[PDB]
Amino acid sequence: RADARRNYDRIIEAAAAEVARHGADASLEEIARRAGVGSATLHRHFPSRWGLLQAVFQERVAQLCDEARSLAAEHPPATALTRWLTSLAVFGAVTRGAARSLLAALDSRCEQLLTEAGADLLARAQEDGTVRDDVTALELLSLANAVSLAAEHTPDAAHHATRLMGIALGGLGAP
Amino acid sequence: ADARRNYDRIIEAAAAEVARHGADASLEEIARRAGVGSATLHRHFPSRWGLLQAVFQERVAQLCDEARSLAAEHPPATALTRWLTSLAVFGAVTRGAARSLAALDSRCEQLLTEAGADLLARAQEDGTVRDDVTALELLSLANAVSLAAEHTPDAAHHATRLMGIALGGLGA
Repeated sequence: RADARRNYDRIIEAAAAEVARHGADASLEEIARRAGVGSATLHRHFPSRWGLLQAVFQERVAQLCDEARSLAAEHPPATALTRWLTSLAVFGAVTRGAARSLLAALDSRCEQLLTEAGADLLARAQEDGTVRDDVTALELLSLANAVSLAAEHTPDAAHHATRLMGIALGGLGAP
Repeated sequence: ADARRNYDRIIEAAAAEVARHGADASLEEIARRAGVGSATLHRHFPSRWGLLQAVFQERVAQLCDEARSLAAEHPPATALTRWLTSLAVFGAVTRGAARSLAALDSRCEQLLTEAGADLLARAQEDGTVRDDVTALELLSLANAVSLAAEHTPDAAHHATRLMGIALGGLGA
């Protein structure tokens, strides 16, 4: 039971890092190699590619929600919000490419958790008057999601999403 | 050629209909507005898919023309934002309708890029828009908004609103 779970966690950790770092070019051989498991041990914990990607999604969403709390503790509210929304767009951009090559969408609990995290960050930044009070959490989440969709088929998906979020969140106005 | 006039009238009518109705666009309304019969329309355009592609061409031409009228009628930053809003709406409604029956061709994508680059360069030159952004980035941002708004009710409104937020940014 210890060896099994130690192996579960190592696989999910390796899978999430591989997706994050390689996107559409994510490699299952590399995941198995980096977790130090064999094909049969991998297939035992995750009989389907669906199952493994869903578990990667759940793990990354848990991390993103933790990241929102870390960012809020460590940076002014507007900075926490922009950094977090940028992370979210990058996650969507590289994770879609991975999901497309390896097979794809977030489940309802994951969308709910991200929505809560984003709403909490936006509210804190609007409350201290550093972020415009006329936008909604749904709107900003839709923008991050849309940027993910726009970036996922690009050769440099993480950089592309970063670029677009830089514009969407900073605006066009000359500094 | 009288037939070429008909072709032109069909395409202009088809473009306007999809723009206002997307997936619910009416062939009968297109033919009527074009002043041609059901059979004529069908002869020029065998498939709905083939008509949609010609619609994309026509709207791209119109968008390039729009870049000029905007630049003449509004300060460079305003011309840029309005044009990018138009592009987002086009993607949300018209390109989005292609799902009911896909994407712009490469020549058309490049034409839009060139028109965007021109508006961007003028707004950078007059110091009202940040010097570090590119036409590719802004067209990609328009694409993102189009993906966010397509297949939703009130798509044109939602595209307009999201593009507006994105170009304004979070500040103040």
